[PDB]
Amino acid sequence: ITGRPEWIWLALGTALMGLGTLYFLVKGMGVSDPDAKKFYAITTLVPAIAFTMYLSMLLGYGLTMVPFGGEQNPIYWARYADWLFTTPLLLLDLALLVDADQGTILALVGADGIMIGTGLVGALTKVYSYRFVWWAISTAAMLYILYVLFFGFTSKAESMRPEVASTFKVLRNVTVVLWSAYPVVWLIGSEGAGIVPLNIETLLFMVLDVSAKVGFGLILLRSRAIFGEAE
Amino acid sequence: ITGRPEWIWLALGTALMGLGTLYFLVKGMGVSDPDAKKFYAITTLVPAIAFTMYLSMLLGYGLTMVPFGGEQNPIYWARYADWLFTTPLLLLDLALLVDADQGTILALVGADGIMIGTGLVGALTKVYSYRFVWWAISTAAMLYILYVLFFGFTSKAESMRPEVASTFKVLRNVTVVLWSAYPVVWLIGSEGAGIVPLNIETLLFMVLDVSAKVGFGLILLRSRAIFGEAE
Amino acid sequence: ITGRPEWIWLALGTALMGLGTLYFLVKGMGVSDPDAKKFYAITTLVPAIAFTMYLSMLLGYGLTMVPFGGEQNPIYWARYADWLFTTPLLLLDLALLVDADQGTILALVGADGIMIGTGLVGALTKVYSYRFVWWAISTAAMLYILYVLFFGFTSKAESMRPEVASTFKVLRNVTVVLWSAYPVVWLIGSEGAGIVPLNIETLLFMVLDVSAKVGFGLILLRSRAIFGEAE
Ligand SMILES: CC(C)CCC[C@@H](C)CCC[C@@H](C)CCC[C@@H](C)CCOC[C@@H](CO)OCC[C@H](C)CCC[C@H](C)CCC[C@H](C)CCCC(C)C
Ligand SMILES: CC(C)CCC[C@@H](C)CCC[C@@H](C)CCC[C@@H](C)CCOC[C@@H](CO)OCC[C@H](C)CCC[C@H](C)CCC[C@H](C)CCCC(C)C
Ligand SMILES: CC(C)CCC[C@@H](C)CCC[C@@H](C)CCC[C@@H](C)CCOC[C@@H](CO)OCC[C@H](C)CCC[C@H](C)CCC[C@H](C)CCCC(C)C
Ligand SMILES: *C/C=C(C)/C=C/C=C(C)/C=C/C1=C(C)CCCC1(C)C
Ligand SMILES: *C/C=C(C)/C=C/C=C(C)/C=C/C1=C(C)CCCC1(C)C
Ligand SMILES: *C/C=C(C)/C=C/C=C(C)/C=C/C1=C(C)CCCC1(C)C
Ligand SMILES: CCCCCCCCCCCCCCC
Ligand SMILES: CCCCCCCCCCCCCCC
Ligand SMILES: CCCCCCCCCCCCCCC
Ligand SMILES: CCCCCCCCCCCCCCC
Ligand SMILES: CCCCCCCCCCCCCCC
Ligand SMILES: CCCCCCCCCCCCCCC
Ligand SMILES: CCCCCCCCCCCCCC
Ligand SMILES: CCCCCCCCCCCCCC
Ligand SMILES: CCCCCCCCCCCCC
Ligand SMILES: CCCCCCCCCCCCC
Ligand SMILES: CCCCCCCCCCCCC
Ligand SMILES: CCCCCCCCCCC
Ligand SMILES: CCCCCCCCCCC
Ligand SMILES: CCCCCCCCCCC
Ligand SMILES: CCCCCCCCCC
Ligand SMILES: CCCCCCCCCC
Ligand SMILES: CCCCCCCCCC
Ligand SMILES: CCCCCCCCC
Ligand SMILES: CCCCCCCCC
Ligand SMILES: CCCCCCCCC
Ligand SMILES: CCCCCCCC
Ligand SMILES: CCCCCCCC
Ligand SMILES: CCCCCCCC
Ligand SMILES: CCCCCCCC
Ligand SMILES: CCCCCCCC
Ligand SMILES: CCCCCCCC
Ligand SMILES: CCCCCCCC
Repeated sequence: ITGRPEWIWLALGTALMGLGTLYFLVKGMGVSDPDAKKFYAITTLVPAIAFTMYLSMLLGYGLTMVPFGGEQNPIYWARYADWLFTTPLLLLDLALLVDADQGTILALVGADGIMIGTGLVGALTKVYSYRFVWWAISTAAMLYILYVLFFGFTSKAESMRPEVASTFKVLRNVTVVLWSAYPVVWLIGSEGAGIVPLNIETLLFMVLDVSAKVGFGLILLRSRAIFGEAE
Repeated sequence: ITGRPEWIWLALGTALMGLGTLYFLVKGMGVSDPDAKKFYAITTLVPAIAFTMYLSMLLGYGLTMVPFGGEQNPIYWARYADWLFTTPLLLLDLALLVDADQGTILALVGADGIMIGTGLVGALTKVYSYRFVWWAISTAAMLYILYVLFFGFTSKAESMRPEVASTFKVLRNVTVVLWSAYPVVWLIGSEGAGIVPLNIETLLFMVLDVSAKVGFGLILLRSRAIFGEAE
Repeated sequence: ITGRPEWIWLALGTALMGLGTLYFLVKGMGVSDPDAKKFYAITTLVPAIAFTMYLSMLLGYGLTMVPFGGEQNPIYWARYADWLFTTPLLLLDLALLVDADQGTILALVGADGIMIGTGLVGALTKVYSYRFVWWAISTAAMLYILYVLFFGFTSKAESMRPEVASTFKVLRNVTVVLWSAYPVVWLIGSEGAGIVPLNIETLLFMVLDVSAKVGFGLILLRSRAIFGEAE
């Protein structure tokens, strides 16, 4: 484990995702509202999945070597197995908050799968220049997601209860800022141009992951928007 | 790229799926009917997924070598990753058109997963004679799907609006004819008996894919069956 | 095939899953109740999936070698591909029986995915002591599932029709007893401590699989709880 300088950030990430999972699990014990139960189930699964994948990276299972640039490059593939399941769950939290229609939910989840799937292909591609073709396709899929979150959901939240509109607006802004950083870290990190070393890259993804999952969840599950209007 | 004679058909397929995706995306911009939005989302995702997998084959990522018959045989595995997601989406288009019940939808999607999954196992199997055992199981799963589309959905469409009944009947006939060709191309192509060479096999799958996805989508999204009855 | 002593139990399992699939398929022909169709579709898919994965193990495709303990250990990875899809389908049978809320269904299916996913990682892990870390995480996920089936569903079934309450109680008890045996067989078998040899381990999993899928299905599909109350 300790033979890799980035191990400290993988261990911290593992701990923070595990602690986040347990807090949400305990906090959700005393909840019977069927609407609130939906948000607790979605939001608790997110850091639980991330916990297992951070642990796999810490123990060395989620790491492979990819030859490109005449070098064997360490690629943590477990990140994409994490994101494949956690990013659509996070979008479902937002879509259920605004009572989005089914067709829009399917478009979001499908574009998200394309985003993560093409990012994985780009991470494992051995022809250096082709890695950035996949990065560009994946980034186009992300821009579609961000467009929908702004010019489809925002207008839908305003016609909703005030507390669900204000909570959505906050979580929307958090998501757009944090998610946009991921393609940048990829491009300048060891998967892309190799400007930033792997140990610093790992620290950046850990800060982003914890903020986008645990921080996101703390804002959502403390809001009254997750409960139905009741007397 | 150009070192493979089949590259021209992979490049054409990539272009036609990309163009198809963009047309459906633009055409769906001016749509607010929640029913129509469902069909546009399903139908636009189909060629978008196929685009990415054709590109992976063009660039050489979606290709592996499988030893059988005393030879290293080029097997494009990316086809099955495509079909795993696009064939159930196409069946969902048909099932939603006739307002199929949930139990029937689950049976269709499950049989479809078995069809594609066993076809993938057959494509990667190293014992030559066993490849055709998997082909037979996969073909049995397809025949179940075709039976349901005829002796379960057809009777349901007649009790529906006339425009949804006539549109379903057309898309049903297109699907049964085109899908039935796939097991035949597999059997006589490089995955099976090896009668037809890979470059011709690739041309045939490209014609079938574009027809079953883009051609299918053009018929559906030009129909009024996708809109609810409104004044 | 016959070069492996466990082949006899893989062949028996294949036959019993295939026969089970055909019986459920025939029995479900004469069913039009939309509620009953749901249970028949879920319950017939379970042994059909298991059939294909037992066949892959029989023919040698679903087997790999994992080095640990200074030895190349035969690991049947196809079991986890089976369980990944069949265990959530079995939980869906139970959840639909008691009309569970959506949030609870998602929590069950998500915990089940974590259970199977971490068990697969543990089966393929090359550092011997780490294999049991994954076993423990997977077992914690199972205990969560069992808790929900007892202290969330049981109370919900009592407020239901008497026949659905008594049928659920029976299937609940069958599930908790049979599922609990799996982590024990893993721990003492070739994936874990290696006390029980592989051929005996394979026999035990076959008895458990057939009972948990075909036996489970025979109890459910003979009950009147799967039909709506009708005159
Ligand atoms: C509606 C939305 C959900 C739609 C989703 C969008 C999606 C279509 C976007 C594209 C996804 C696609 C790129 C997934 C590729 C997975 C692949 C990286 C797995 C590893 O295989 C890659 C190479 C080794 O580098 O295999 C070496 C050769 C091996 C012999 C490969 C044989 C196994 C194949 C991988 C079998 C295909 C399985 C499916 C891809 C499983 C789904 C994985 C997940 C990442 C989507
Ligand atoms: C309700 C419906 C959706 C049900 C679906 C029906 C489905 C059950 C039908 C059978 C599907 C099954 C054959 C999928 C097999 C995937 C497999 C080809 C992936 C590549 O692995 C094959 C060998 C190399 O040749 O791995 C070499 C050895 C490696 C060490 C393998 C270890 C990884 C395992 C593959 C882990 C299992 C992952 C799941 C199979 C992922 C789903 C893939 C998709 C193709 C279903
Ligand atoms: C809501 C719920 C459904 C959530 C589900 C819970 C889930 C997150 C729990 C953890 C699942 C995770 C451990 C799955 C790992 C699959 C992995 C074993 C496949 C084989 O790859 C392992 C190594 C060889 O040993 O690959 C060698 C290196 C290769 C180069 C690997 C590159 C391919 C990657 C495997 C791509 C990721 C694909 C996804 C993991 C596909 C889903 C598989 C299924 C088992 C979940
Ligand atoms: C909890 C994890 C989250 C919210 C991860 C989000 C990840 C992304 C938005 C990743 C995007 C990428 C691109 C847009 C292209 C480059 C490759 C990716 C996958 C890093
Ligand atoms: C857009 C792609 C489509 C509609 C693909 C359809 C593919 C099939 C219907 C494939 C069927 C197969 C068999 C029936 C057995 C032989 C292997 C397959 C997977 C080619
Ligand atoms: C039809 C198959 C069924 C119902 C299989 C159930 C399997 C389990 C409940 C497996 C549980 C495991 C653990 C709890 C940890 C050890 C590894 C597993 C996956 C065997
Ligand atoms: C979206 C965030 C990207 C900003 C990356 C900042 C990295 C600064 C760290 C110093 C770079 C290390 C280079 C010298 C080793
Ligand atoms: C009462 C609110 C705080 C509860 C404690 C939460 C502990 C989980 C770890 C959170 C750290 C990361 C927060 C986002 C920066
Ligand atoms: C379902 C369509 C299958 C028909 C295949 C027709 C192939 C004819 C092309 C000529 C065969 C090439 C053999 C000589 C190289
Ligand atoms: C107005 C209808 C035609 C629009 C142009 C569609 C261009 C997408 C490519 C379609 C070619 C394949 C059609 C099926 C044979
Ligand atoms: C949950 C069931 C686990 C019980 C396992 C009993 C196995 C007894 C078979 C004899 C053990 C073989 C050891 C000598 C070869
Ligand atoms: C009339 C009920 C029996 C029908 C025959 C079922 C045959 C399928 C194989 C069942 C054997 C396994 C039963 C569970 C132990
Ligand atoms: C194995 C991959 C299957 C999933 C394909 C994605 C489409 C799923 C459609 C689900 C239809 C709704 C069923 C109720
Ligand atoms: C990782 C594979 C999980 C999918 C298994 C297929 C069954 C899914 C059941 C979904 C139940 C409906 C939830 C609302
Ligand atoms: C185009 C939709 C408007 C909202 C999206 C904001 C774009 C942020 C740019 C992200 C940069 C990634 C490289
Ligand atoms: C048996 C259901 C009737 C409709 C299915 C038509 C069968 C077409 C044969 C396809 C040939 C594939 C080898
Ligand atoms: C803790 C929830 C109560 C019901 C679960 C029964 C636990 C059975 C123990 C299984 C042993 C697996 C190692
Ligand atoms: C080795 C660098 C080659 C540059 C390729 C950049 C491709 C980016 C595509 C974005 C449209
Ligand atoms: C090398 C050819 C061996 C023939 C096997 C055919 C199997 C087909 C099974 C269809 C029932
Ligand atoms: C080689 C045996 C090492 C023992 C590790 C046991 C780990 C079990 C963790 C359960 C909390
Ligand atoms: C609940 C605390 C979980 C912390 C265990 C993971 C941290 C790795 C320490 C080496
Ligand atoms: C929108 C046009 C997309 C065409 C790019 C793919 C074709 C491959 C050319 C080499
Ligand atoms: C319907 C009977 C299915 C039996 C075939 C599988 C058994 C393997 C025999 C070698
Ligand atoms: C993106 C930063 C999240 C901050 C988490 C703190 C929330 C406390 C209510
Ligand atoms: C299967 C052939 C499809 C033909 C596509 C043309 C549709 C234009 C309305
Ligand atoms: C767990 C044992 C199941 C027994 C199956 C027999 C059911 C006949 C109704
Ligand atoms: C009005 C809410 C502002 C939230 C933005 C937070 C950016 C990290
Ligand atoms: C909408 C604000 C985008 C912020 C992008 C930050 C990328 C590091
Ligand atoms: C009555 C519609 C006929 C459609 C069949 C088209 C076959 C390619
Ligand atoms: C229902 C007509 C089937 C046509 C099969 C064509 C196979 C090449
Ligand atoms: C295995 C075939 C079953 C025969 C019919 C059983 C009575 C519905
Ligand atoms: C009251 C029903 C008892 C069922 C338990 C069966 C254990 C195999
Ligand atoms: C609730 C009874 C548990 C039985 C466990 C059996 C494990 C072999």
